[PDB]
Amino acid sequence: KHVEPQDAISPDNYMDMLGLEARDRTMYELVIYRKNDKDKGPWKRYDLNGRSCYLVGRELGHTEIVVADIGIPEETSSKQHCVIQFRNVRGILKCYVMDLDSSNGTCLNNVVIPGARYIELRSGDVLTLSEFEEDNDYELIFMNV
Ligand SMILES: [Cl-]
Ligand SMILES: [Mg+2]
Repeated sequence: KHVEPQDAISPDNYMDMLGLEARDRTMYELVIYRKNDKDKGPWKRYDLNGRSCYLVGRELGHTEIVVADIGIPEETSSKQHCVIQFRNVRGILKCYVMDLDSSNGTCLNNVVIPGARYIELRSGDVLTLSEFEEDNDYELIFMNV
């Protein structure tokens, strides 16, 4: 199971220490598009401000055991697929993705990332939960706002 770094911090706690009103702080979201009807707009938005880490993985609703905090209906995604991890990096809040040695891989902006390695996320970045785009019905967009 995933063990958080010593400098893990939630965006809420970080931004609160800095004494920031809504308009003066950065907030974080995972925007989920269901590809087949993305013209209708985002299917869901997951708030990423309250925890220092979020486990992404399979949750179909098709009995199913769910471990992930962010459950995506991807048939070929793993139950524990990847983690979104916030870190207070020498005083600067940064966010990383790490693939948890998933079966099919995690793609960041169409690049399969190396397994078990934090890779920095930037606003607008697109995650998909397989190295095979053909198999992905969803795309997950990391947003800073
Ligand atoms: Cl590599
Ligand atoms: Mg959930």
